[PDB]
Amino acid sequence: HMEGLAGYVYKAASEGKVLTLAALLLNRSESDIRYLLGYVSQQGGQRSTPLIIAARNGHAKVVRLLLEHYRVQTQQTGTVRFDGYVIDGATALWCAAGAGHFEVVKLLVSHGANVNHTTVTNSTPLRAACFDGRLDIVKYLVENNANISIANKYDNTCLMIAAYKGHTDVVRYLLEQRADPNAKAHCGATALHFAAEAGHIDIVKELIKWRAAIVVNGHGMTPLKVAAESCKADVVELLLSHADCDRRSRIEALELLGASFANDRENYDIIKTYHYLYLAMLERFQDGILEKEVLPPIHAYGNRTECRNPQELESIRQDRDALHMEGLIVRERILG
Ligand SMILES: CC(C)(C)N1C(=O)c2ccc(C(=O)O)cc2C1=O
Repeated sequence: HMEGLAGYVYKAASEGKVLTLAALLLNRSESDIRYLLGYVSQQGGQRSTPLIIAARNGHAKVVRLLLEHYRVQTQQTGTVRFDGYVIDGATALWCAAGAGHFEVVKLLVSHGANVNHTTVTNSTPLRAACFDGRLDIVKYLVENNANISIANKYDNTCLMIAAYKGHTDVVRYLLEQRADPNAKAHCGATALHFAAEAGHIDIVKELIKWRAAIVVNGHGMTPLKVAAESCKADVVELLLSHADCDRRSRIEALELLGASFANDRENYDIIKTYHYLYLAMLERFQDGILEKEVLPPIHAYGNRTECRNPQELESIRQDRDALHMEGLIVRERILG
């Protein structure tokens, strides 16, 4: 019964106990040793191999011994648990990149591991490191020909996932490494959209610095409207100090931004509501004008109607409750 004996090998590899592992695979023939080291074991909800689990747990010593003396392939595929989620198609490399085991990653590429291996979802180990934000790994993977153009199943680039996760220092690195800033996911989204909605004011600036294009995401919105809808005012001012539409895109962002100050405790502030929405109306009433196409009074948000004139809006810096309903009403004109 060699079944459970390969488990003791799996435990010792995961446990990092190199001597316990070293001693298990000694007076064993090559028939045996190849089986025990390539055995796929189920740890509750995790199927891996002694190499994979040891690299997944940052056990450098154990990862060294398997590659040098015992010459175990790095092609080996497994399914590991991370973040609570389950990933399939992971090499010992990929687990080590996502976990941020710097020395272990170097160990595997040093001993010939595919740096552009694709998980089932087509996530390069480089993508993993760009989620975790280990610049050391990212600089190292790129320096070993890991291709930054490889994207996940949904055309989500390492640049995007980084601009999402706030990893400013790596977004600068990928851009310096000539990562295409105008990538588009199936969502029709760009690294800008991800950063705009997320409020990563620094990353937005870098994308700006790298002549990133203003795309309207595949489902209706520019990164200006996305940041306004996500109520990230910092990003909206920075983005508005560049181009847009004449007054359409610009008054939309302001109206929308003030309107998002009516929804959820993201900064649920009506003082910043009146501020941005009154600004927006001013930019409409200069000469003559930018007409307001106001939706009909409906049973839901009270039978109110959007303010058309600045005079109608000037009458509500007081009366808090009416301002709240205005946010809902306008958010319905610009979105629906
Ligand atoms: C969704 C994508 C594909 C970007 N993806 C990983 O491949 C991945 C690997 C490791 C972690 C972690 O946080 O440890 C998170 C992710 C993660 O979001």
